Amino acid sequence: HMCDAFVGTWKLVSSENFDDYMKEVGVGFATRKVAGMAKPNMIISVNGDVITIKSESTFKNTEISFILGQEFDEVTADDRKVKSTITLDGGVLVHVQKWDGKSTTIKRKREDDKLVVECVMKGVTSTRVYERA
Ligand SMILES: Nc1nc2ccc(F)cc2s1
Repeated sequence: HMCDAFVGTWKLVSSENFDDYMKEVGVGFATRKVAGMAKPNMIISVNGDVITIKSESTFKNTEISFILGQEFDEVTADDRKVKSTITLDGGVLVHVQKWDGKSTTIKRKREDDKLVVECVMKGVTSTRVYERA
């Protein structure tokens, strides 16, 4: 019942500072422009200990499945090959990606009827808000 409140189909409704976050990550111009336009749907489901987060947009379809605390390979939407670990910390899903000696953390939490996604790369934060589809 660990992630019950995250389960469902979610649609992006707002984004702040995402271009600056992507710059900090190292995303190139053309990908930042196209990816910044996208309004992904995120589909979250749980089956036993396995959590799946699928994202569908006009830019890319991506999918991760994982067990909390157990590192996995992820190819990100911007084509980074990263090593990811996702844990629950006080009800917040905390997703750390490591690649090329770099690190970024993505936190997902329920706030009212929203699912709020905070993406941090060094000093730069972007906030992306999803509502139920
Ligand atoms: N499947 C996905 N499409 C996008 C589009 C933009 C983005 F920032 C993340 C994702 S994941």
